[PDB]
Amino acid sequence: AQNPNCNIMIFHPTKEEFNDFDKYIAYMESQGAHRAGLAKIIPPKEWKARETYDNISEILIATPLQQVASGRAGVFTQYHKKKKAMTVGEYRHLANSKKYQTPPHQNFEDLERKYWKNRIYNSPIYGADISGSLFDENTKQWNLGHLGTIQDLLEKECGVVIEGVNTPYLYFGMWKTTFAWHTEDMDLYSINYLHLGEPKTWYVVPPEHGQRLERLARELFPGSSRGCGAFLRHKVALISPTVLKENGIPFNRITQEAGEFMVTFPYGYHAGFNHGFNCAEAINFATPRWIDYGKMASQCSCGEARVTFSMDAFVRILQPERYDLWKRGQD
Ligand SMILES: O=C(O)CNC(=O)C(=O)O
Ligand SMILES: [Mg+2]
Ligand code: NI
Ligand SMILES: [Zn+2]
Repeated sequence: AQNPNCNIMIFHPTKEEFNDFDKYIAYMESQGAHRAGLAKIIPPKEWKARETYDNISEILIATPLQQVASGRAGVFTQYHKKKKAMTVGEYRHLANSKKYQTPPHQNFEDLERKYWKNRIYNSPIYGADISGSLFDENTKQWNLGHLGTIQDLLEKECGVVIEGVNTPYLYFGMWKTTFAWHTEDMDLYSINYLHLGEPKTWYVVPPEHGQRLERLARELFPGSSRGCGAFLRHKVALISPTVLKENGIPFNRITQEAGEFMVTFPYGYHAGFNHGFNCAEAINFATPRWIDYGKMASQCSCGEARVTFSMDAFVRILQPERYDLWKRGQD
């Protein structure tokens, strides 16, 4: 078995190898990359997502989210308070303010320490889940707005034709902005490109060990656990590396820098934080190996996680028994 310790792998494709996305994902899996739950892909030196970022300040963040934490430093939840709309220009200025900017630090490790020590005492503002793309339409390789769609993958593999579309989303982050422990909707893959700015640190649990994370989370958030049989779908719970180590949960960490792609694999729990002002683009995708994960994916039926028009059809076809009670939570 390749990569038996489930280490995060880093790949450096040539421009020639960067021409066939599906084939490269299959290559990475042949090398055991999926066992980690997360892989880094450094694009060929000749590749660019776009010519410049010089005119992005006019993008609107219609509902910036203030991430308010409750709990203790290593075990907390966050809630998103909606704020008034602001432009990317306005948001960047806020990120750079004395109140919100990245603190002095020695290196990524000192900054990680400061994050876990201090996150709960601040409420950073996140411009998340903004439909759009920053790839130039002439970028032909690894353009997240030109990928084959999940609906077309299900059609090719299973023969069924369903409604729905699949488009990317932009994320504008600042120091301490946080993504809680989650897998993707329907345990899909995701791909994330860090277009610009300061890094993003990721933590990931190997898919083969995901249930160990779930069991810990039920112990650490016991009322959440009673309210919903899949509450990590709410994307509110954080657990520090220290806590994971104290409880024997296998995990890995890696820092993504501007210009790099990350891939999350089916049922790879992941969480992380941003080091400073940045802009990422991400989208979910499928391969044939995903289909069995989609059939087995947990769902939130308490009604909190409340998910997309396109996810309806996935549940309908892959989880017909659930269909019924799941759409009761979504209607
Ligand atoms: O970048 C973020 O805030 C969160 N992204 C993801 O969880 C992803 O790409 O799967
Ligand atoms: Mg603009
Ligand atoms: Ni994700
Ligand atoms: Zn729920």
